[PDB]
Amino acid sequence: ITGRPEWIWLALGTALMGLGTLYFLVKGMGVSDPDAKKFYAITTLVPAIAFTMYLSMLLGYGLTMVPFGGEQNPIYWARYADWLFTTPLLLLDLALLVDADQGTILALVGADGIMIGTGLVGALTKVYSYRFVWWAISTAAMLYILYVLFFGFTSKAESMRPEVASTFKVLRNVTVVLWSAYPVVWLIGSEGAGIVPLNIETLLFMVLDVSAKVGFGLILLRSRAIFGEAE
Amino acid sequence: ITGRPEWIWLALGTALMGLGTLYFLVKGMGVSDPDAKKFYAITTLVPAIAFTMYLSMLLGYGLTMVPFGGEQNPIYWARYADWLFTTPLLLLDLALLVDADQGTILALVGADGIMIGTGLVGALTKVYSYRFVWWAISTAAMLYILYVLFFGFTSKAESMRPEVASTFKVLRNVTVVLWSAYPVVWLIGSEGAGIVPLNIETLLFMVLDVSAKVGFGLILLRSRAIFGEAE
Amino acid sequence: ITGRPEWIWLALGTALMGLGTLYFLVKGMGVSDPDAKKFYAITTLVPAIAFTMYLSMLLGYGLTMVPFGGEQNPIYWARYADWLFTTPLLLLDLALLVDADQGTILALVGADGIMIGTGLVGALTKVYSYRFVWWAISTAAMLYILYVLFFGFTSKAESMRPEVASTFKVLRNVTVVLWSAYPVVWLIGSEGAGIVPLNIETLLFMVLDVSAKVGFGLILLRSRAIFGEAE
Ligand SMILES: CC(C)CCC[C@@H](C)CCC[C@@H](C)CCC[C@@H](C)CCOC[C@@H](CO)OCC[C@H](C)CCC[C@H](C)CCC[C@H](C)CCCC(C)C
Ligand SMILES: CC(C)CCC[C@@H](C)CCC[C@@H](C)CCC[C@@H](C)CCOC[C@@H](CO)OCC[C@H](C)CCC[C@H](C)CCC[C@H](C)CCCC(C)C
Ligand SMILES: CC(C)CCC[C@@H](C)CCC[C@@H](C)CCC[C@@H](C)CCOC[C@@H](CO)OCC[C@H](C)CCC[C@H](C)CCC[C@H](C)CCCC(C)C
Ligand SMILES: *C/C=C(C)/C=C/C=C(C)/C=C/C1=C(C)CCCC1(C)C
Ligand SMILES: *C/C=C(C)/C=C/C=C(C)/C=C/C1=C(C)CCCC1(C)C
Ligand SMILES: *C/C=C(C)/C=C/C=C(C)/C=C/C1=C(C)CCCC1(C)C
Ligand SMILES: CCCCCCCCCCCCCCC
Ligand SMILES: CCCCCCCCCCCCCCC
Ligand SMILES: CCCCCCCCCCCCCCC
Ligand SMILES: CCCCCCCCCCCCCCC
Ligand SMILES: CCCCCCCCCCCCCCC
Ligand SMILES: CCCCCCCCCCCCCCC
Ligand SMILES: CCCCCCCCCCCCCC
Ligand SMILES: CCCCCCCCCCCCCC
Ligand SMILES: CCCCCCCCCCCCC
Ligand SMILES: CCCCCCCCCCCCC
Ligand SMILES: CCCCCCCCCCCCC
Ligand SMILES: CCCCCCCCCCC
Ligand SMILES: CCCCCCCCCCC
Ligand SMILES: CCCCCCCCCCC
Ligand SMILES: CCCCCCCCCC
Ligand SMILES: CCCCCCCCCC
Ligand SMILES: CCCCCCCCCC
Ligand SMILES: CCCCCCCCC
Ligand SMILES: CCCCCCCCC
Ligand SMILES: CCCCCCCCC
Ligand SMILES: CCCCCCCC
Ligand SMILES: CCCCCCCC
Ligand SMILES: CCCCCCCC
Ligand SMILES: CCCCCCCC
Ligand SMILES: CCCCCCCC
Ligand SMILES: CCCCCCCC
Ligand SMILES: CCCCCCCC
Repeated sequence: ITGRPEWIWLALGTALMGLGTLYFLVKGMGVSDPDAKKFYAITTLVPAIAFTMYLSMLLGYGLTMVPFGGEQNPIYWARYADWLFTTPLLLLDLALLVDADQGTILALVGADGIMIGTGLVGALTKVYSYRFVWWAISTAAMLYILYVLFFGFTSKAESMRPEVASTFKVLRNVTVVLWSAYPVVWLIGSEGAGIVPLNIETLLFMVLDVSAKVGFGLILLRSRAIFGEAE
Repeated sequence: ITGRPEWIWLALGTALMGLGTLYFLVKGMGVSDPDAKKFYAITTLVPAIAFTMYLSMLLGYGLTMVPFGGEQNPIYWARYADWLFTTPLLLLDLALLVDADQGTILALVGADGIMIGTGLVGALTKVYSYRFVWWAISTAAMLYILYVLFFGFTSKAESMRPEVASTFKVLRNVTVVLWSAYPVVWLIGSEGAGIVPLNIETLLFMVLDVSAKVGFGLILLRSRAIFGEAE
Repeated sequence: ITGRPEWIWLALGTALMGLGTLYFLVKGMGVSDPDAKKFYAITTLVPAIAFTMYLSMLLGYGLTMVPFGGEQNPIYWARYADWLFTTPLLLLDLALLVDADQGTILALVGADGIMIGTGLVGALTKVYSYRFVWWAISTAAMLYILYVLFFGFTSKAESMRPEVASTFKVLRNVTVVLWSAYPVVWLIGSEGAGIVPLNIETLLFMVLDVSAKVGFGLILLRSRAIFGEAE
């Protein structure tokens, strides 16, 4: 484990995702509202999945070597197995908050799968220049997601209860800022141009992951928007 | 790229799926009917997924070598990753058109997963004679799907609006004819008996894919069956 | 095939899953109740999936070698591909029986995915002591599932029709007893401590699989709880 300088950030990430999972699990014990139960189930699964994948990276299972640039490059593939399941769950939290229609939910989840799937292909591609073709396709899929979150959901939240509109607006802004950083870290990190070393890259993804999952969840599950209007 | 004679058909397929995706995306911009939005989302995702997998084959990522018959045989595995997601989406288009019940939808999607999954196992199997055992199981799963589309959905469409009944009947006939060709191309192509060479096999799958996805989508999204009855 | 002593139990399992699939398929022909169709579709898919994965193990495709303990250990990875899809389908049978809320269904299916996913990682892990870390995480996920089936569903079934309450109680008890045996067989078998040899381990999993899928299905599909109350 300790033979890799980035191990400290993988261990911290593992701990923070595990602690986040347990807090949400305990906090959700005393909840019977069927609407609130939906948000607790979605939001608790997110850091639980991330916990297992951070642990796999810490123990060395989620790491492979990819030859490109005449070098064997360490690629943590477990990140994409994490994101494949956690990013659509996070979008479902937002879509259920605004009572989005089914067709829009399917478009979001499908574009998200394309985003993560093409990012994985780009991470494992051995022809250096082709890695950035996949990065560009994946980034186009992300821009579609961000467009929908702004010019489809925002207008839908305003016609909703005030507390669900204000909570959505906050979580929307958090998501757009944090998610946009991921393609940048990829491009300048060891998967892309190799400007930033792997140990610093790992620290950046850990800060982003914890903020986008645990921080996101703390804002959502403390809001009254997750409960139905009741007397 | 150009070192493979089949590259021209992979490049054409990539272009036609990309163009198809963009047309459906633009055409769906001016749509607010929640029913129509469902069909546009399903139908636009189909060629978008196929685009990415054709590109992976063009660039050489979606290709592996499988030893059988005393030879290293080029097997494009990316086809099955495509079909795993696009064939159930196409069946969902048909099932939603006739307002199929949930139990029937689950049976269709499950049989479809078995069809594609066993076809993938057959494509990667190293014992030559066993490849055709998997082909037979996969073909049995397809025949179940075709039976349901005829002796379960057809009777349901007649009790529906006339425009949804006539549109379903057309898309049903297109699907049964085109899908039935796939097991035949597999059997006589490089995955099976090896009668037809890979470059011709690739041309045939490209014609079938574009027809079953883009051609299918053009018929559906030009129909009024996708809109609810409104004044 | 016959070069492996466990082949006899893989062949028996294949036959019993295939026969089970055909019986459920025939029995479900004469069913039009939309509620009953749901249970028949879920319950017939379970042994059909298991059939294909037992066949892959029989023919040698679903087997790999994992080095640990200074030895190349035969690991049947196809079991986890089976369980990944069949265990959530079995939980869906139970959840639909008691009309569970959506949030609870998602929590069950998500915990089940974590259970199977971490068990697969543990089966393929090359550092011997780490294999049991994954076993423990997977077992914690199972205990969560069992808790929900007892202290969330049981109370919900009592407020239901008497026949659905008594049928659920029976299937609940069958599930908790049979599922609990799996982590024990893993721990003492070739994936874990290696006390029980592989051929005996394979026999035990076959008895458990057939009972948990075909036996489970025979109890459910003979009950009147799967039909709506009708005159
Ligand atoms: C509606 C939305 C959900 C739609 C989703 C969008 C999606 C279509 C976007 C594209 C996804 C696609 C790129 C997934 C590729 C997975 C692949 C990286 C797995 C590893 O295989 C890659 C190479 C080794 O580098 O295999 C070496 C050769 C091996 C012999 C490969 C044989 C196994 C194949 C991988 C079998 C295909 C399985 C499916 C891809 C499983 C789904 C994985 C997940 C990442 C989507
Ligand atoms: C309700 C419906 C959706 C049900 C679906 C029906 C489905 C059950 C039908 C059978 C599907 C099954 C054959 C999928 C097999 C995937 C497999 C080809 C992936 C590549 O692995 C094959 C060998 C190399 O040749 O791995 C070499 C050895 C490696 C060490 C393998 C270890 C990884 C395992 C593959 C882990 C299992 C992952 C799941 C199979 C992922 C789903 C893939 C998709 C193709 C279903
Ligand atoms: C809501 C719920 C459904 C959530 C589900 C819970 C889930 C997150 C729990 C953890 C699942 C995770 C451990 C799955 C790992 C699959 C992995 C074993 C496949 C084989 O790859 C392992 C190594 C060889 O040993 O690959 C060698 C290196 C290769 C180069 C690997 C590159 C391919 C990657 C495997 C791509 C990721 C694909 C996804 C993991 C596909 C889903 C598989 C299924 C088992 C979940
Ligand atoms: C909890 C994890 C989250 C919210 C991860 C989000 C990840 C992304 C938005 C990743 C995007 C990428 C691109 C847009 C292209 C480059 C490759 C990716 C996958 C890093
Ligand atoms: C857009 C792609 C489509 C509609 C693909 C359809 C593919 C099939 C219907 C494939 C069927 C197969 C068999 C029936 C057995 C032989 C292997 C397959 C997977 C080619
Ligand atoms: C039809 C198959 C069924 C119902 C299989 C159930 C399997 C389990 C409940 C497996 C549980 C495991 C653990 C709890 C940890 C050890 C590894 C597993 C996956 C065997
Ligand atoms: C979206 C965030 C990207 C900003 C990356 C900042 C990295 C600064 C760290 C110093 C770079 C290390 C280079 C010298 C080793
Ligand atoms: C009462 C609110 C705080 C509860 C404690 C939460 C502990 C989980 C770890 C959170 C750290 C990361 C927060 C986002 C920066
Ligand atoms: C379902 C369509 C299958 C028909 C295949 C027709 C192939 C004819 C092309 C000529 C065969 C090439 C053999 C000589 C190289
Ligand atoms: C107005 C209808 C035609 C629009 C142009 C569609 C261009 C997408 C490519 C379609 C070619 C394949 C059609 C099926 C044979
Ligand atoms: C949950 C069931 C686990 C019980 C396992 C009993 C196995 C007894 C078979 C004899 C053990 C073989 C050891 C000598 C070869
Ligand atoms: C009339 C009920 C029996 C029908 C025959 C079922 C045959 C399928 C194989 C069942 C054997 C396994 C039963 C569970 C132990
Ligand atoms: C194995 C991959 C299957 C999933 C394909 C994605 C489409 C799923 C459609 C689900 C239809 C709704 C069923 C109720
Ligand atoms: C990782 C594979 C999980 C999918 C298994 C297929 C069954 C899914 C059941 C979904 C139940 C409906 C939830 C609302
Ligand atoms: C185009 C939709 C408007 C909202 C999206 C904001 C774009 C942020 C740019 C992200 C940069 C990634 C490289
Ligand atoms: C048996 C259901 C009737 C409709 C299915 C038509 C069968 C077409 C044969 C396809 C040939 C594939 C080898
Ligand atoms: C803790 C929830 C109560 C019901 C679960 C029964 C636990 C059975 C123990 C299984 C042993 C697996 C190692
Ligand atoms: C080795 C660098 C080659 C540059 C390729 C950049 C491709 C980016 C595509 C974005 C449209
Ligand atoms: C090398 C050819 C061996 C023939 C096997 C055919 C199997 C087909 C099974 C269809 C029932
Ligand atoms: C080689 C045996 C090492 C023992 C590790 C046991 C780990 C079990 C963790 C359960 C909390
Ligand atoms: C609940 C605390 C979980 C912390 C265990 C993971 C941290 C790795 C320490 C080496
Ligand atoms: C929108 C046009 C997309 C065409 C790019 C793919 C074709 C491959 C050319 C080499
Ligand atoms: C319907 C009977 C299915 C039996 C075939 C599988 C058994 C393997 C025999 C070698
Ligand atoms: C993106 C930063 C999240 C901050 C988490 C703190 C929330 C406390 C209510
Ligand atoms: C299967 C052939 C499809 C033909 C596509 C043309 C549709 C234009 C309305
Ligand atoms: C767990 C044992 C199941 C027994 C199956 C027999 C059911 C006949 C109704
Ligand atoms: C009005 C809410 C502002 C939230 C933005 C937070 C950016 C990290
Ligand atoms: C909408 C604000 C985008 C912020 C992008 C930050 C990328 C590091
Ligand atoms: C009555 C519609 C006929 C459609 C069949 C088209 C076959 C390619
Ligand atoms: C229902 C007509 C089937 C046509 C099969 C064509 C196979 C090449
Ligand atoms: C295995 C075939 C079953 C025969 C019919 C059983 C009575 C519905
Ligand atoms: C009251 C029903 C008892 C069922 C338990 C069966 C254990 C195999
Ligand atoms: C609730 C009874 C548990 C039985 C466990 C059996 C494990 C072999």
